[PDB]
Amino acid sequence: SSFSGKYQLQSQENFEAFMKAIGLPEELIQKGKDIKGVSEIVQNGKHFKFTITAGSKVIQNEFTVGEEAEMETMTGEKVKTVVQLEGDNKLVTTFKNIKSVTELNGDIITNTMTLGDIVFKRISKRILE
Amino acid sequence: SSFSGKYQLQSQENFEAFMKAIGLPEELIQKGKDIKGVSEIVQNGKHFKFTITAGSKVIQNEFTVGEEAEMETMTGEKVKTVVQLEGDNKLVTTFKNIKSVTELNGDIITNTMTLGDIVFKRISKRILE
Ligand SMILES: CCCCCCCCCCCCCCCC(=O)O
Ligand SMILES: CCCCCCCCCCCCCCCC(=O)O
Repeated sequence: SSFSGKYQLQSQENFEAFMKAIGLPEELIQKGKDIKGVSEIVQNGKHFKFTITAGSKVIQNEFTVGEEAEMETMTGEKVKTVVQLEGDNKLVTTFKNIKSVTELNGDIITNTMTLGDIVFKRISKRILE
Repeated sequence: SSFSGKYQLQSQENFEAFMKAIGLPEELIQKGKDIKGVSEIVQNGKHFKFTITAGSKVIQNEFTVGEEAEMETMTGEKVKTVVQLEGDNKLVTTFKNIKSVTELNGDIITNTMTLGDIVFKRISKRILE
């Protein structure tokens, strides 16, 4: 019912391949590929504040689902997109050629980002605090 | 008397002044000044693994107290220095013209970085898992 929490990355697939596909330099990719950090979500109804840690970067995005917002991506580009909430537990959007699904089941968020033939999947676990 | 844990940044003083002094790009200073993320320490005796979130960056460093190590700073520069343990609860190091003190007080960690007339102070709180 609520996405709010601090989430410890547990495992991911295709980090290097995804970051390569979107144009990040290999030297940066190798520096961040094995970090497993903590991302935070604060949900208040349709409103979300994301503090995402991915690789060597921290990105802070804010959006209300259903409203167009400017979201910073891993390339530094700020993309205009709308994130929708399907049910109470799935956040979906598309930007550039990437389909993103953020799904909360119990305490586990599965984030699946699909770019052509690359499925970049992150599994994180809510720190029960 | 263990530093180990995950710590959420609670407050900080003089981020912008310190980051300017070390020459961080202004765009990174403005993006990162309000981010309050989670850093992690793993301590094994004198050996420490740090996953530090500072501004928009994640930095992973690894060293042993009393032995010279190579550490990545906030600018990405590599520096060679020795980290000492002071008074059994403070990690202290001096690299270039910076003195860093990382002090443990129960669930609170205070990182104080002094550069000339600038004292960059971070106060973080242990996440109870
Ligand atoms: C426009 C969206 C921002 C894209 C930033 C890409 C970095 C990976 C995105 C995954 C974060 C989704 C939240 C779940 C927690 C996590 O996996 O860290
Ligand atoms: C080797 C020098 C450290 C790298 C430079 C990072 C600048 C900020 C350092 C924060 C100290 C991290 C340790 C305690 C946790 C925290 O305060 O987040």
